[PDB]
Amino acid sequence: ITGRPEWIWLALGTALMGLGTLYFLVKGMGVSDPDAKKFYAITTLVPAIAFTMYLSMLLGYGLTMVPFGGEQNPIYWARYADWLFTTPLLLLDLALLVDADQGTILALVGADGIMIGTGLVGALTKVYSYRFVWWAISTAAMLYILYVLFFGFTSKAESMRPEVASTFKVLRNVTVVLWSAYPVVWLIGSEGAGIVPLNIETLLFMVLDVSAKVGFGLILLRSRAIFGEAE
Amino acid sequence: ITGRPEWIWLALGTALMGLGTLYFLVKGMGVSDPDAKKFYAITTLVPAIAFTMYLSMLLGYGLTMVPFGGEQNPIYWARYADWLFTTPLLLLDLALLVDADQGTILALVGADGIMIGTGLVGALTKVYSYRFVWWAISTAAMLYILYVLFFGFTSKAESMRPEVASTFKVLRNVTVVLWSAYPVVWLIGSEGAGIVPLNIETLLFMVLDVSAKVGFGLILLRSRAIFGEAE
Amino acid sequence: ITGRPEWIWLALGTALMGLGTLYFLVKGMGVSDPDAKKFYAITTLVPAIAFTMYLSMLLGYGLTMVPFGGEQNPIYWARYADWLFTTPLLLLDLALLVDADQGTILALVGADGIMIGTGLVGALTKVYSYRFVWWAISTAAMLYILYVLFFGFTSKAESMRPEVASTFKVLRNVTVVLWSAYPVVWLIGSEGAGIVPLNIETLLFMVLDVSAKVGFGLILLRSRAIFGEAE
Ligand SMILES: CC(C)CCC[C@@H](C)CCC[C@@H](C)CCC[C@@H](C)CCOC[C@@H](CO)OCC[C@H](C)CCC[C@H](C)CCC[C@H](C)CCCC(C)C
Ligand SMILES: CC(C)CCC[C@@H](C)CCC[C@@H](C)CCC[C@@H](C)CCOC[C@@H](CO)OCC[C@H](C)CCC[C@H](C)CCC[C@H](C)CCCC(C)C
Ligand SMILES: CC(C)CCC[C@@H](C)CCC[C@@H](C)CCC[C@@H](C)CCOC[C@@H](CO)OCC[C@H](C)CCC[C@H](C)CCC[C@H](C)CCCC(C)C
Ligand SMILES: *C/C=C(C)/C=C/C=C(C)/C=C/C1=C(C)CCCC1(C)C
Ligand SMILES: *C/C=C(C)/C=C/C=C(C)/C=C/C1=C(C)CCCC1(C)C
Ligand SMILES: *C/C=C(C)/C=C/C=C(C)/C=C/C1=C(C)CCCC1(C)C
Ligand SMILES: CCCCCCCCCCCCCCC
Ligand SMILES: CCCCCCCCCCCCCCC
Ligand SMILES: CCCCCCCCCCCCCCC
Ligand SMILES: CCCCCCCCCCCCCCC
Ligand SMILES: CCCCCCCCCCCCCCC
Ligand SMILES: CCCCCCCCCCCCCCC
Ligand SMILES: CCCCCCCCCCCCCC
Ligand SMILES: CCCCCCCCCCCCCC
Ligand SMILES: CCCCCCCCCCCCC
Ligand SMILES: CCCCCCCCCCCCC
Ligand SMILES: CCCCCCCCCCCCC
Ligand SMILES: CCCCCCCCCCC
Ligand SMILES: CCCCCCCCCCC
Ligand SMILES: CCCCCCCCCCC
Ligand SMILES: CCCCCCCCCC
Ligand SMILES: CCCCCCCCCC
Ligand SMILES: CCCCCCCCCC
Ligand SMILES: CCCCCCCCC
Ligand SMILES: CCCCCCCCC
Ligand SMILES: CCCCCCCCC
Ligand SMILES: CCCCCCCC
Ligand SMILES: CCCCCCCC
Ligand SMILES: CCCCCCCC
Ligand SMILES: CCCCCCCC
Ligand SMILES: CCCCCCCC
Ligand SMILES: CCCCCCCC
Ligand SMILES: CCCCCCCC
Repeated sequence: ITGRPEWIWLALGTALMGLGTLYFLVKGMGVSDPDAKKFYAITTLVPAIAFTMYLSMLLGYGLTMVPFGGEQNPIYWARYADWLFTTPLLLLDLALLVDADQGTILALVGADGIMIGTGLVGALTKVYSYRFVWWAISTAAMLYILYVLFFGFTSKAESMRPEVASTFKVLRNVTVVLWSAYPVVWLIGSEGAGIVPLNIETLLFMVLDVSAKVGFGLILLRSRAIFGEAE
Repeated sequence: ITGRPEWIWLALGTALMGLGTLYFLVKGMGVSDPDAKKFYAITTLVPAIAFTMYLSMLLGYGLTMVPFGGEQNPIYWARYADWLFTTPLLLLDLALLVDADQGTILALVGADGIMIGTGLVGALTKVYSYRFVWWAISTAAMLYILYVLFFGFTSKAESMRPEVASTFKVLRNVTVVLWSAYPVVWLIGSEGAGIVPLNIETLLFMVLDVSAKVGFGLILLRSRAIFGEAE
Repeated sequence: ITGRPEWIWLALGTALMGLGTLYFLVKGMGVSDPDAKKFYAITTLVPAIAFTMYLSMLLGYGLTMVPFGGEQNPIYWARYADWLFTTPLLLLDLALLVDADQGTILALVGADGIMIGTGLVGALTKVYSYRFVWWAISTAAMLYILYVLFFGFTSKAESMRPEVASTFKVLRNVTVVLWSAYPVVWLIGSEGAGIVPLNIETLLFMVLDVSAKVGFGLILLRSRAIFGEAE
């Protein structure tokens, strides 16, 4: 484990995702509202999945070597197995908050799968220049997601209860800022141009992951928007 | 790229799926009917997924070598990753058109997963004679799907609006004819008996894919069956 | 095939899953109740999936070698591909029986995915002591599932029709007893401590699989709880 300088950030990430999972699990014990139960189930699964994948990276299972640039490059593939399941769950939290229609939910989840799937292909591609073709396709899929979150959901939240509109607006802004950083870290990190070393890259993804999952969840599950209007 | 004679058909397929995706995306911009939005989302995702997998084959990522018959045989595995997601989406288009019940939808999607999954196992199997055992199981799963589309959905469409009944009947006939060709191309192509060479096999799958996805989508999204009855 | 002593139990399992699939398929022909169709579709898919994965193990495709303990250990990875899809389908049978809320269904299916996913990682892990870390995480996920089936569903079934309450109680008890045996067989078998040899381990999993899928299905599909109350 300790033979890799980035191990400290993988261990911290593992701990923070595990602690986040347990807090949400305990906090959700005393909840019977069927609407609130939906948000607790979605939001608790997110850091639980991330916990297992951070642990796999810490123990060395989620790491492979990819030859490109005449070098064997360490690629943590477990990140994409994490994101494949956690990013659509996070979008479902937002879509259920605004009572989005089914067709829009399917478009979001499908574009998200394309985003993560093409990012994985780009991470494992051995022809250096082709890695950035996949990065560009994946980034186009992300821009579609961000467009929908702004010019489809925002207008839908305003016609909703005030507390669900204000909570959505906050979580929307958090998501757009944090998610946009991921393609940048990829491009300048060891998967892309190799400007930033792997140990610093790992620290950046850990800060982003914890903020986008645990921080996101703390804002959502403390809001009254997750409960139905009741007397 | 150009070192493979089949590259021209992979490049054409990539272009036609990309163009198809963009047309459906633009055409769906001016749509607010929640029913129509469902069909546009399903139908636009189909060629978008196929685009990415054709590109992976063009660039050489979606290709592996499988030893059988005393030879290293080029097997494009990316086809099955495509079909795993696009064939159930196409069946969902048909099932939603006739307002199929949930139990029937689950049976269709499950049989479809078995069809594609066993076809993938057959494509990667190293014992030559066993490849055709998997082909037979996969073909049995397809025949179940075709039976349901005829002796379960057809009777349901007649009790529906006339425009949804006539549109379903057309898309049903297109699907049964085109899908039935796939097991035949597999059997006589490089995955099976090896009668037809890979470059011709690739041309045939490209014609079938574009027809079953883009051609299918053009018929559906030009129909009024996708809109609810409104004044 | 016959070069492996466990082949006899893989062949028996294949036959019993295939026969089970055909019986459920025939029995479900004469069913039009939309509620009953749901249970028949879920319950017939379970042994059909298991059939294909037992066949892959029989023919040698679903087997790999994992080095640990200074030895190349035969690991049947196809079991986890089976369980990944069949265990959530079995939980869906139970959840639909008691009309569970959506949030609870998602929590069950998500915990089940974590259970199977971490068990697969543990089966393929090359550092011997780490294999049991994954076993423990997977077992914690199972205990969560069992808790929900007892202290969330049981109370919900009592407020239901008497026949659905008594049928659920029976299937609940069958599930908790049979599922609990799996982590024990893993721990003492070739994936874990290696006390029980592989051929005996394979026999035990076959008895458990057939009972948990075909036996489970025979109890459910003979009950009147799967039909709506009708005159
Ligand atoms: C509606 C939305 C959900 C739609 C989703 C969008 C999606 C279509 C976007 C594209 C996804 C696609 C790129 C997934 C590729 C997975 C692949 C990286 C797995 C590893 O295989 C890659 C190479 C080794 O580098 O295999 C070496 C050769 C091996 C012999 C490969 C044989 C196994 C194949 C991988 C079998 C295909 C399985 C499916 C891809 C499983 C789904 C994985 C997940 C990442 C989507
Ligand atoms: C309700 C419906 C959706 C049900 C679906 C029906 C489905 C059950 C039908 C059978 C599907 C099954 C054959 C999928 C097999 C995937 C497999 C080809 C992936 C590549 O692995 C094959 C060998 C190399 O040749 O791995 C070499 C050895 C490696 C060490 C393998 C270890 C990884 C395992 C593959 C882990 C299992 C992952 C799941 C199979 C992922 C789903 C893939 C998709 C193709 C279903
Ligand atoms: C809501 C719920 C459904 C959530 C589900 C819970 C889930 C997150 C729990 C953890 C699942 C995770 C451990 C799955 C790992 C699959 C992995 C074993 C496949 C084989 O790859 C392992 C190594 C060889 O040993 O690959 C060698 C290196 C290769 C180069 C690997 C590159 C391919 C990657 C495997 C791509 C990721 C694909 C996804 C993991 C596909 C889903 C598989 C299924 C088992 C979940
Ligand atoms: C909890 C994890 C989250 C919210 C991860 C989000 C990840 C992304 C938005 C990743 C995007 C990428 C691109 C847009 C292209 C480059 C490759 C990716 C996958 C890093
Ligand atoms: C857009 C792609 C489509 C509609 C693909 C359809 C593919 C099939 C219907 C494939 C069927 C197969 C068999 C029936 C057995 C032989 C292997 C397959 C997977 C080619
Ligand atoms: C039809 C198959 C069924 C119902 C299989 C159930 C399997 C389990 C409940 C497996 C549980 C495991 C653990 C709890 C940890 C050890 C590894 C597993 C996956 C065997
Ligand atoms: C979206 C965030 C990207 C900003 C990356 C900042 C990295 C600064 C760290 C110093 C770079 C290390 C280079 C010298 C080793
Ligand atoms: C009462 C609110 C705080 C509860 C404690 C939460 C502990 C989980 C770890 C959170 C750290 C990361 C927060 C986002 C920066
Ligand atoms: C379902 C369509 C299958 C028909 C295949 C027709 C192939 C004819 C092309 C000529 C065969 C090439 C053999 C000589 C190289
Ligand atoms: C107005 C209808 C035609 C629009 C142009 C569609 C261009 C997408 C490519 C379609 C070619 C394949 C059609 C099926 C044979
Ligand atoms: C949950 C069931 C686990 C019980 C396992 C009993 C196995 C007894 C078979 C004899 C053990 C073989 C050891 C000598 C070869
Ligand atoms: C009339 C009920 C029996 C029908 C025959 C079922 C045959 C399928 C194989 C069942 C054997 C396994 C039963 C569970 C132990
Ligand atoms: C194995 C991959 C299957 C999933 C394909 C994605 C489409 C799923 C459609 C689900 C239809 C709704 C069923 C109720
Ligand atoms: C990782 C594979 C999980 C999918 C298994 C297929 C069954 C899914 C059941 C979904 C139940 C409906 C939830 C609302
Ligand atoms: C185009 C939709 C408007 C909202 C999206 C904001 C774009 C942020 C740019 C992200 C940069 C990634 C490289
Ligand atoms: C048996 C259901 C009737 C409709 C299915 C038509 C069968 C077409 C044969 C396809 C040939 C594939 C080898
Ligand atoms: C803790 C929830 C109560 C019901 C679960 C029964 C636990 C059975 C123990 C299984 C042993 C697996 C190692
Ligand atoms: C080795 C660098 C080659 C540059 C390729 C950049 C491709 C980016 C595509 C974005 C449209
Ligand atoms: C090398 C050819 C061996 C023939 C096997 C055919 C199997 C087909 C099974 C269809 C029932
Ligand atoms: C080689 C045996 C090492 C023992 C590790 C046991 C780990 C079990 C963790 C359960 C909390
Ligand atoms: C609940 C605390 C979980 C912390 C265990 C993971 C941290 C790795 C320490 C080496
Ligand atoms: C929108 C046009 C997309 C065409 C790019 C793919 C074709 C491959 C050319 C080499
Ligand atoms: C319907 C009977 C299915 C039996 C075939 C599988 C058994 C393997 C025999 C070698
Ligand atoms: C993106 C930063 C999240 C901050 C988490 C703190 C929330 C406390 C209510
Ligand atoms: C299967 C052939 C499809 C033909 C596509 C043309 C549709 C234009 C309305
Ligand atoms: C767990 C044992 C199941 C027994 C199956 C027999 C059911 C006949 C109704
Ligand atoms: C009005 C809410 C502002 C939230 C933005 C937070 C950016 C990290
Ligand atoms: C909408 C604000 C985008 C912020 C992008 C930050 C990328 C590091
Ligand atoms: C009555 C519609 C006929 C459609 C069949 C088209 C076959 C390619
Ligand atoms: C229902 C007509 C089937 C046509 C099969 C064509 C196979 C090449
Ligand atoms: C295995 C075939 C079953 C025969 C019919 C059983 C009575 C519905
Ligand atoms: C009251 C029903 C008892 C069922 C338990 C069966 C254990 C195999
Ligand atoms: C609730 C009874 C548990 C039985 C466990 C059996 C494990 C072999």
